[PDB]
Amino acid sequence: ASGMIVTDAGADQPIVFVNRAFSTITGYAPNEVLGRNARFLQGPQTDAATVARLREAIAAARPIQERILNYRKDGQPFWNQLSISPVRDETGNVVAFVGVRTDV
Amino acid sequence: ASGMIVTDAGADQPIVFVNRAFSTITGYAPNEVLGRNARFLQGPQTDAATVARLREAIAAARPIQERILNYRKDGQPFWNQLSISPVRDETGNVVAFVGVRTD
Ligand SMILES: Cc1cc2nc3c(=O)[nH]c(=O)nc-3n(C[C@H](O)[C@H](O)[C@H](O)COP(=O)(O)O)c2cc1C
Ligand SMILES: Cc1cc2nc3c(=O)[nH]c(=O)nc-3n(C[C@H](O)[C@H](O)[C@H](O)COP(=O)(O)O)c2cc1C
Ligand code: NA
Repeated sequence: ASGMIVTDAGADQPIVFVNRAFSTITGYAPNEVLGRNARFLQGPQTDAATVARLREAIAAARPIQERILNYRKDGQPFWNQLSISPVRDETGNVVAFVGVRTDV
Repeated sequence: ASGMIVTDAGADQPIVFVNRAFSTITGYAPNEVLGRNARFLQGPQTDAATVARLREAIAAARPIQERILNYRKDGQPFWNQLSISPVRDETGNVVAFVGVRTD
């Protein structure tokens, strides 16, 4: 099972849903992460240039895939093969973003 | 005000999340719809041919758009300009489905 995060489209993309796999991988329960930007998964050794490419792609609602260093609730690092894509309505308005961690 | 439904990929695609717009449009609260297939939104006047095209698309994990007749919680019918797509991991495995109603 691949981890999945769903966020609102605007206002710094607060998380609105995480799947069971996300909780298994990261050690966070939904109530711990709902309403927060997913950046809390990053840590001291996360690559700033990768984070910058994510920031630019999401701002422009452009799909992006990056291998990024993240951290579990307990502080242990894990590699995240991360794919983020906008969810659009038929007018092209962005309704949400979906992030998937591919394991592999 | 675009409604959104997210479901599991397998085993009759039970709803795992609906956005605020969904509850506004349909009159259903999240806890009323979670764990259920979205087909409860359908009713007597719903076009069976439209439902069959959705069934075949979802079964094959093909993106599809249909104008389908749906029913609010209070039994009032509304037109759902519905767009469904699979969410895939980078292996191509289907992780979930997302349905959007365009207003
Ligand atoms: C739907 C979605 C899922 C995301 N998932 C992750 C993730 O799993 N790990 C991660 O480090 N960042 C993730 N992000 C990225 C952060 O939320 C943020 O966009 C990124 O750190 C770049 O912006 P910043 O420079 O403001 O932090 C995700 C973003 C979105 C929109
Ligand atoms: C993510 C997702 C969202 C859906 N949203 C709707 C909806 O808003 N209205 C609707 O009538 N059917 C919706 N469906 C379709 C039904 O769940 C079901 O697939 C459809 O009725 C055809 O299958 P059946 O013939 O087994 O009912 C959705 C399906 C998925 C996977
Ligand atoms: Na991925």
